[PDB]
Amino acid sequence: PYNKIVSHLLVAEPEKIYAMPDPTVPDSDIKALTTLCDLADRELVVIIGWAKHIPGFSTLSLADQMSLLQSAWMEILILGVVYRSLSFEDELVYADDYIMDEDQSKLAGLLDLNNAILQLVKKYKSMKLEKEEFVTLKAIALANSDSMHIEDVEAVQKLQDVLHEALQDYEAGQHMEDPRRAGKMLMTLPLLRQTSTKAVQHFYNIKLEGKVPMH
Amino acid sequence: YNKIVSHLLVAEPEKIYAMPDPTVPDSDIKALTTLCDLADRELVVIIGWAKHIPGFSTLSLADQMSLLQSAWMEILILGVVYRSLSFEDELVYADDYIMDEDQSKLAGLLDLNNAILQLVKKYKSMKLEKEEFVTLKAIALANSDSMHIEDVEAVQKLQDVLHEALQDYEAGQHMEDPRRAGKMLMTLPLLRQTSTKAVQHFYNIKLEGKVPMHKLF
Ligand SMILES: CC/C(=C(/CC)c1ccc(O)cc1)c1ccc(O)cc1
Ligand SMILES: CC/C(=C(/CC)c1ccc(O)cc1)c1ccc(O)cc1
Repeated sequence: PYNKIVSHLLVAEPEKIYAMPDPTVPDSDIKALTTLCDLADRELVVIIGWAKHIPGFSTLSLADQMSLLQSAWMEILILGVVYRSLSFEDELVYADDYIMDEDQSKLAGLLDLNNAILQLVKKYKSMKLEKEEFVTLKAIALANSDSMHIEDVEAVQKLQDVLHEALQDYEAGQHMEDPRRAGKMLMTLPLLRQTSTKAVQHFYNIKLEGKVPMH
Repeated sequence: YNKIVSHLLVAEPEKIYAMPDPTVPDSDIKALTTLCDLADRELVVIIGWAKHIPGFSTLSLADQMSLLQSAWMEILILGVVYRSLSFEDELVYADDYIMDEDQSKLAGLLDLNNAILQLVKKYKSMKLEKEEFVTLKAIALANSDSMHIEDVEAVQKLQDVLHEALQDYEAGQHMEDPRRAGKMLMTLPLLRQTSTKAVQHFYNIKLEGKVPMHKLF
């Protein structure tokens, strides 16, 4: 018997989402990037519904809800990719039907970024990150996104406390062998934030270059 | 009482002053020039401070420089933040160089300084103590995530030694909040984010050659 928040978060996990790359269209960076952006777009739609399932989130004002999502969507997407890539080696599982190896990365111009994301994967691998910890870290990442536009700081901190508490309690009961596992999990957040920032900046140097824009 | 924390306390370098020059009329170039020179001198002191962190100088000199290379700005920023806790909407880069909103606009540092203040705000609300400050500073260095680390295991060991010290300190001094250590650790992402913005601003200024950069250049 362990944490109810954690079990609930496991139950609230979105069903698999597919990239669905178009076979008819020949491989090319514009293709890969176009595919990754459509996938992300569809995942973002899902993240909004998913967020309603987070204990303590729906009680925030709509403005604060949007501010948190706006600041943490990339961290949430990246964590997902990372968790799906744990049983793999030097490959990123953006989706079951879209797994990127080194060559597919070079061919898309995502070598640097994908290598940075692989660094997150590596750290979580060594720790043997569990699905329970993964879902709790996603919610924590959302609550701890540090938006400068928050209207109700106290309420946001309460969301953080509730999820932080769930993690600490889960670790206390399932990993008594390492009394600092909760802390180690929290210490992975800086790299997540850092990697998300590099991804966002990348998504701009291309949306910008007229890569696959209109935006 | 905690040994690691006590040691970090006495290992604190003493104050470094900015020493702004009056023969020079205030401008943006003056502010940037001043801040860069201040950072340069703080960096010399930081390198020596790191050698006193338990298990640090014992790492390969490569790993040693790797952690510093990835964490120097976070360490600089945490200092400014800590020194600014007692103030309001002001940044104490040094006792003789306190920047308010007006000065930030003049140096073209309004957005960066506002971001740094966001960090001050969080720590002010938590009532960050000196003991927690020095410990987080050491943790920021050890948890800097350099992509060049040779001995990962040893670096993780260093993180664990500092983390245990923080966890132990919070258990004794703050049994009132059984989650204080975790909350301290949760401020690290904002520290990384703000430092990244600082570094980006810094290298853009260099790229633009906006500041008369010596140093052998
Ligand atoms: C790194 C690819 C990516 C994105 C986000 C749309 C991207 C696309 C193009 C770029 O130039 C940079 C990042 C992404 C897609 C789905 C996820 O679950 C997580 C990340
Ligand atoms: C944010 C100003 C700054 C720097 C350090 C070089 C700076 C200067 C000019 C820039 O364009 C960007 C950053 C700094 C100085 C002392 C500290 O303890 C911490 C940070």
